Amino acid sequence: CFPDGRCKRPPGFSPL
Repeated sequence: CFPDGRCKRPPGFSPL
């Protein structure tokens, strides 16, 4: 996940 805004990553264990 980014510091400002939202986040978008596939299903796993630890997103960004």
